[PDB]
Amino acid sequence: GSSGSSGDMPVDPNEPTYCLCHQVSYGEMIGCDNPDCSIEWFHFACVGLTTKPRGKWFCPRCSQESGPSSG
Ligand SMILES: [Zn+2]
Ligand SMILES: [Zn+2]
Repeated sequence: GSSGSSGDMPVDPNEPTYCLCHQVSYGEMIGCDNPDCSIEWFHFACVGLTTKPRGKWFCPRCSQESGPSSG
């Protein structure tokens, strides 16, 4: 069979992964505005988000793109 380590168990095919955490759906999450983004899902605590931002939101993995982005 298979033992169920009490301490800490590794990932599982139970559910698909989205956020970099490489974990299943959990906690507060958001949807990346970028239509190209494959994940389009990240955890708040991870995306330094305290509340649900109104309008559009771009993950910290897309916005940081090498382009004409000047400031
Ligand atoms: Zn995460
Ligand atoms: Zn994104």
